[PDB]
Amino acid sequence: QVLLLPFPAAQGHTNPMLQFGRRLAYHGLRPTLVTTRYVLSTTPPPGDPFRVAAISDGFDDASGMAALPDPGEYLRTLEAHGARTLAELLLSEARAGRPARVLVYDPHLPWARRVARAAGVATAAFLSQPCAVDLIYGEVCARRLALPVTPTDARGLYARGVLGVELGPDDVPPFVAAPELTPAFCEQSIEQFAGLEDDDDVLVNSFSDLEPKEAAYMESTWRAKTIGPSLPSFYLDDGRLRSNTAYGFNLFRSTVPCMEWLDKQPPRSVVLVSYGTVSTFDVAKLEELGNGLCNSGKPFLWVVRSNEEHKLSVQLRKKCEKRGLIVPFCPQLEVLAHKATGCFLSHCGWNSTLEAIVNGVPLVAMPHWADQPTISKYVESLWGMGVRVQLDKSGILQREEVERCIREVMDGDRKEDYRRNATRLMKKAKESMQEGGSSDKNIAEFAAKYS
Ligand SMILES: O=c1ccn([C@@H]2O[C@H](COP(=O)(O)OP(=O)(O)O)[C@@H](O)[C@H]2O)c(=O)[nH]1
Repeated sequence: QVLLLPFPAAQGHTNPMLQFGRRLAYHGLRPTLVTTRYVLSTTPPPGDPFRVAAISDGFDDASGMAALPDPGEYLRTLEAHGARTLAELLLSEARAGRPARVLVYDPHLPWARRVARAAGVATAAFLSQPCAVDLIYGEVCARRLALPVTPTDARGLYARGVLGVELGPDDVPPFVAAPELTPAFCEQSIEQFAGLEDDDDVLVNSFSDLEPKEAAYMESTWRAKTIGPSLPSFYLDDGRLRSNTAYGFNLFRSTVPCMEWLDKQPPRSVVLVSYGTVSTFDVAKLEELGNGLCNSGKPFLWVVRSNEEHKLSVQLRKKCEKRGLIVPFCPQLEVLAHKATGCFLSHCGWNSTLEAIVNGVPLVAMPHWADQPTISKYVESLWGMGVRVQLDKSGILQREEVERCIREVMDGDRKEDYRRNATRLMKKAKESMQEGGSSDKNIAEFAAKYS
């Protein structure tokens, strides 16, 4: 009855959409996760309260995206077989007494919108990036803003009280500030907003107290309602869903344990390190990162993915045994909530950021692309909960800067500010998702409307 369509295999898009579905279920709606037959065949299903329903990207027996390395050429294949299979599913379900009351869809998949509207199924866009990045892409689609987006473009927005911070050249979203480096990602980011005004609902995974100017603008401009942070209820100290304590659809397996190692560590001492589930680091970059961690002297929990750890030398991996632990995946929210954890050296993907916020953990920001540079700027200025690594003239992260930023957040004069500010945002985040808060209300309205 409620269909959920995250960009398949995108952990950063699947996690919040599923958490949003859990809230819907709490309000009596029945959610269904819609993903590829491949992903469904390699990942155990979320479980109650979710049904599962499979579409196809063409490659039902093999990771479509390793087989089809070019970004542009994956999307076309997904769009082709997806749109076909999606429309099949709608009719099947309707002709089974289970029509779709609404399709909640990742707007990185604009063809979902088309297939649905053709069946007269209501649509709700699910934006899983911060308002501040969303509205910038938005202003480009609306041709209110001209490619390339510049710090001056951004300063106008700030002057008009739409952006709460002034974006510099390294803070504007790369995908539209330098579209040349990533032409496919550029149009995908802008396409999101084409046909959005024609959606029954627009939903953004954020909360208003976090981005008050940007969320005000997104609501008035695109009808976007904040429904986040869309994380398990437990971490929001929300007891309505007692058993909602972990994301239920991990696309990566946790081989090596870390929780018992974390127990042994002293309070507020561990650096969590992760650049997420999408980005890749080359050999030299892993070396600077790892040595920066060792030189910092702090204990650290370093997430180096299975499909990355081959780029990790034996020599460096042994050097990290003294004070660190290296794992392919960790229960990141559980880690962030742990007493031992002192800060989070993170690429600042939006879920990682919201997960740090909801646990009051200060950040060392090492962004690469997409929304991460903008998020990093917010972490550093307006939110004041951490610092961003400075890259040198060649764009290289050096081990000295890694150690410097860690010591700065953990031991510097401002260490209590970063913590205070993080705790400050933590309380507003929890408030917005608890019964009666601003995101909680938006979620209840949405559910009321389709029940
Ligand atoms: O070891 C890990 C690393 C990743 N995550 C989860 O994966 C998501 C990553 O999303 P994000 O937007 O932060 O980065 P992305 O991987 O999409 O670039 C977050 O919810 C993390 O909690 C996790 O559970 N364990």
